[PDB]
Amino acid sequence: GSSGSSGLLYDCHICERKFKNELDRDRHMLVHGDKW
Ligand SMILES: [Zn+2]
Repeated sequence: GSSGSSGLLYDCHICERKFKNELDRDRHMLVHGDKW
C-alpha cells in the first residue's frame, strides 16, 4: 500500500536486504563481493 511509514531507499540484490543510504548498503555489498 501507499503509507508514509518507511525509511529505506536502497535495497540489496543478494540477501534481499534494505538500507537507508547508499553507504549503509554499499559497505554491506562487501560482505558479498570478494573484494575484502
Ligand atoms: Zn546483501
